[PDB]
Parts: sequence; C-alpha cells; structure tokens
Amino acid sequence: SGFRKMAFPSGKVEGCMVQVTCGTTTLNGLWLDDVVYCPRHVICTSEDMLNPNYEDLLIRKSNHNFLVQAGNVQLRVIGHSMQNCVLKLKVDTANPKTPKYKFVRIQPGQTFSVLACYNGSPSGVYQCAMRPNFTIKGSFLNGSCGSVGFNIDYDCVSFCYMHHMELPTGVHAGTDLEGNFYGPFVDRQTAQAAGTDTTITVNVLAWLYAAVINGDRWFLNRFTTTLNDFNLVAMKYNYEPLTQDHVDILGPLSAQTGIAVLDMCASLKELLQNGMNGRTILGSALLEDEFTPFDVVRQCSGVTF
Amino acid sequence: SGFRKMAFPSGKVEGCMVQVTCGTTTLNGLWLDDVVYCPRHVICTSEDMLNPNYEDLLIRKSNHNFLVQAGNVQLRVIGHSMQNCVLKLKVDTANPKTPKYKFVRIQPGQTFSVLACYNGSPSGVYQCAMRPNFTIKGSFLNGSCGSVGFNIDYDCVSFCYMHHMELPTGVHAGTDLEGNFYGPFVDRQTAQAAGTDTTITVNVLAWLYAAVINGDRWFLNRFTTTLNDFNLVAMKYNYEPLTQDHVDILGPLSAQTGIAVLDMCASLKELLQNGMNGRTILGSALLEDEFTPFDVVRQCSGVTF
Ligand SMILES: CSc1ccc(N(Cc2cc(Cl)cs2)C(=O)Cc2cncc3ccccc23)cc1
Ligand SMILES: CSc1ccc(N(Cc2cc(Cl)cs2)C(=O)Cc2cncc3ccccc23)cc1
Repeated sequence: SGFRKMAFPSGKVEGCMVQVTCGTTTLNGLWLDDVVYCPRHVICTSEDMLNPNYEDLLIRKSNHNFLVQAGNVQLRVIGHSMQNCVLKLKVDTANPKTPKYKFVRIQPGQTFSVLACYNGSPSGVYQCAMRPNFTIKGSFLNGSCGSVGFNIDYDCVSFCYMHHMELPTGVHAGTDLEGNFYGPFVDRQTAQAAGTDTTITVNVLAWLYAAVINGDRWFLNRFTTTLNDFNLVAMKYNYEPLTQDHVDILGPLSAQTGIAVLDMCASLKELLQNGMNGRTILGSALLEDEFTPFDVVRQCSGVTF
Repeated sequence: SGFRKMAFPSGKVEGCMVQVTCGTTTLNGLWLDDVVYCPRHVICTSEDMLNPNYEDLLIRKSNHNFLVQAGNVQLRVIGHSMQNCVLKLKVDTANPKTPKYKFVRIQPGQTFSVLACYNGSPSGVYQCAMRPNFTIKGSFLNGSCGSVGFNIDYDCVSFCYMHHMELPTGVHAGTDLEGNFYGPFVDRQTAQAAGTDTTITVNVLAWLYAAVINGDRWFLNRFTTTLNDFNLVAMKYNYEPLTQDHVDILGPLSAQTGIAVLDMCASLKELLQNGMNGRTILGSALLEDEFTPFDVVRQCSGVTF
C-alpha cells in the first residue's frame, strides 16, 4: 500500500541523452538511431531569440558548427534538417543503447516522466501532467532545454515532450518530438503567458479511487448524480468537463473498489461545495489532478517494465 | 525555475535488479559483483514468519534451492551467508553492469530514491525520507521486498535501504545493505507499530528557502527568534528539535537568499500558527519535510550524474 508521485525508471532514456553545442549555446539532445533531436533555438544567441529567422540562421551553418558529445565520445554531424521547432542532426554513429521507442503527442491531463538534464547529463526524474493550458509545472534551470518527457509501455519508450521554455509565471512549455508546440507558444523571446488553467476532473476522480484503495473513504456519500448535473456544478469550480469516455476510462477503478463512477462524482461534487473541513486525502490538503486513471491502476497493481 | 520531488536517475540501479525464488517465495535481489543481496525472509513461508529461526531455516537449504533470474539468464548460486537480516547469495558470474557503489546507513531526515521492483523488474522510482520514527512513507505491494533505496554522488551509487515490510498503518520498514533494521523493527510477523512520527524541521526550513529561491516570500515576517524559543514552539506542533548542526547545514541556503536561519525559523513559527490561509508554497497546502538542505541546493543549482 501507499501512494507516491512515481516516475518511470529512467535507464532507457539516460542512454539517449547527449550535449549539443552551436557557438556559445549548449543544451541537451536525444540520440536515437543515427539522429540527435534538440530544440532548433540551439542555433540562436540570446540576441537572436528576440526575433529569429530560423531558416536564415540555419542556412548559414554547416555540419561542423554542431558539436555533439554523447558523454566522453564526440559524435560527428553528417547532416541537419529542421522539423517544426526541433533540429535533427544526422550523426556518423547509431546509438547502440537506442531503446524500442515511438514519438507520441499526448492530450491535456496525460502524465509523463521528465529526465531533467544539463550538458547531456541527467540531474533527476519527476512526474508531470500536461495541464489543460498546455503548460507543465516542471523543475528546469537554464541549460535544461532538450530534456525529454516519456512514458514506458512494456519495453517501448513513448517520447512525448521536449523542453524549450519557461514562461514568466515559472511554468514550462515545449514540443512533441516532431517539434510541434503544446499550446499557443512560439520559440521567440516575446511577451507570452500561460492561459487560465483548469483542474483535470478525470484525474481527481482517479486519485479519489487511489485514496479508497489505500483505505481513506471519509469523503464517500450515499448520493448519486447524472454526468450532466455533475458537470454543471464542477464547471463553476474551473473543473474540465467529464465526458462519457472519462467515465469509461474509470471503469477498471470503479470495478476494483465497488464505487460507481457517478457515485464518486457525487462525492467530488460534495467536496467542491463543502471543502475538506480540515481533513486530508492521501496526505494532501488539496484535490490532486496529476494522476491519470492508468497511473493509479499501474501503481496500485504493480505492473513492471 | 520550479521545484519538484525529484528522484535520482535509476539506470545504474536498474542494471542490478534480479528475481530471487526460494520454494514458493519470490522477491527482488541486488546483484553487485558476484553477490546477490536480498531479505533473509526469502527462506520463509507465510507460516514461518511468526517466529522464524533463520540460522535453522538457512542450514537446511542447498545452493540449488535458490533460483536467481537476471531477466532471461539463470545465475547459478555457488554459496550463501547471512549478515543480520540480509541473505548474500554468491553466484558464478559477476554483474557486468555493476556500478561504482558503497553501502551507507542514513540518519532520520535523510532522503533517498526507491526503485520499486516486482519479479526483479522495476515498476517506478520515487523520493523518500527516513522518517524520525525510522519508517518510510513508500508505495510497495507484496513482491516489492528487496527493492532498494539509494543516493547518487557523481557515478557512485550509495545503497542505504532494502525493503522488508509494511506496518499496519501502511508505512514501510527495512534495513541498510548490511541487513541492520532502521528502527526497532524485526523480520517476524509479530504485532509491531510505527512510533509517533514527527516533522523533519531542518527539511521544512530547507523547503522554505527553496520557495524563496523560486521567487515566493509571502510567508516571511519582520521577526526573529532564539533557537531555544523556536524549539519550545515547534515541539508543540510535533516538530523535531532544530540543533546548531541543523542551523550550520542551512548556512549555504541562508547566505544565497540573505535570510538568517533564525529569521526563517520565525517565518516557520508564524506558518504553524496561521496556516496558509488558502495560499500554497511550491504548489503544496502543507509544510513539506522530505527535502534536505542538500536536495534544495542540488535541484536549485542543477547538479548532474
Ligand atoms: C538560445 S538562448 C536562449 C535563451 C532563453 C531561452 N528561454 C527563453 C525562450 C525560449 C523560447 Cl522557446 C522562447 S523565449 C527559455 O525559456 C529557456 C529556459 C528553459 N527552461 C528553464 C529556464 C530557466 C531560466 C532561464 C531560461 C530557461 C531559450 C534559449
Ligand atoms: C516470506 S512471505 C512474506 C509475507 C509477508 C511479508 N510481510 C510481513 C512481514 C515482513 C516482515 Cl520483515 C516481518 S512480517 C510484508 O510486509 C511484505 C510486504 C512488504 N511491503 C509491502 C507489502 C504490502 C502488502 C503486503 C505485504 C507487503 C513478508 C514475507
């Protein structure tokens, strides 16, 4: 028993991290097969970031302007292209530690592990959710750019995030591994802001199910609700709409605990209206929304990799 | 910027995890050089667990009663000894993935990473503190026994914890890698209980310094305190005493932020008196006590491995 914010073991991804330097700019790259993926802003100075023309900045660069260090080994760049906001450096050596992997674009509410790196070296691993406003609440200092987010399914690494930017509120923005930004952000140093965030309703319900599995049930009640009546209340508290697809996704947790999804919704409705009344759930005074239904089943049933 | 509960990258430890079976009992072992370390209760049935004599249970076993699996490879056991509550299985082949490592015993308040494993396969990694009552608030199902806790300094893995047991409150107990229990716990299914836990005061102070470094000072005040007046107040909230050694350990964070340790203590005193009044500190509605002063500097300055 017990419930922790739990990252995927980072070993398969640690074997893929490299350092990329272009002029005075150093950041992290992801080395898979014979390609290194990094943020295209590696080709910018701080001055260039104000109004960069990436096409123009890139065409002035040759293969040998890009220094890739795997750890102690210099990789030779033999080619480069831009895909959206990521630079692809073709290198002379395929990564022997290349795991089974795909590139996936995740939806808001989905969680992943971040391996925070500096100079191609990992400093640590933590769990993040893609917020409904397409930001993540990460821990990233300057030099963390090119750090990646991922899930592991059996032996297959699903890379979903590459780190590009910190917004003024101290939250973080980046791309999928095809270089498409999550959220309405651009890789220029211009005024940009996180939108008003909302609570990931399906995740709060998953976490209430986690609480029940772990022996906390004070918040359960004898009431039920329609999906529609639930959403009419939850919307007022800046909670994301709960869909029938969310309800279906919560099926396994509902079956395991014997609490119907709409009954857990009735519990959450009451919690939003009344607060906790000085009580806590799984050691939190707040309703936690950064655990998916899958995160709860995976942790509460011990699935391995 | 940002501050997250961050685990060490788990790769070096993932390479050391194996499955150990003795009869009907399967758990996790740590394979370093040509020895596999596991909880000595691998040689027990559930029936044996009330009052086992491990010397007597062990002498009745041959090398070939121990099945050690490193993924798909059967390791041959060519010897065994017991050191306190750990079994050391000598095997025919040294682990080629053996990292630079040592065995360390940590103090209460010190943090480490846990790689939760089942059947010798890692399921995930999270950050834990050795509680003042010598338990950890982990996430462990049956089969997690032999999962290890560790710190990384550069390339050197310091193994500090092996998982043995869940107590009735759903908290966890185990040993150092020399098989000496943290706390008064014994590897028998006898009635045992976590003692009254306390808050790790020096860690809460480190985390308030983390909040300041990350741009939040709403909780500061104009006041100071004597160490002794601080301890007289904090004790009433079930906080561990703050020692002069704790004050010294906080020196670097105090110098970085320009906030005197005793001034931060005055802030904590007020936070205990007032609560948050619907605010948060680094995204928490509670005072976090599972970051050491070292954890804060490491994360806020971007140390790599
Ligand atoms: C090549 S030069 C360069 C200079 C600054 C940054 N920026 C600003 C911007 C990035 C984007 Cl994309 C648009 S503006 C960052 O946001 C980078 C950073 C990331 N994560 C954490 C950060 C923490 C502190 C400072 C910068 C951080 C990027 C590259
Ligand atoms: C050989 S058979 C065997 C059967 C049960 C357990 N126990 C009970 C005890 C351990 C100790 Cl040491 C003394 S009693 C555990 O606590 C094992 C477990 C661990 N961590 C999390 C657990 C969660 C649920 C159930 C058991 C868990 C040990 C060996």
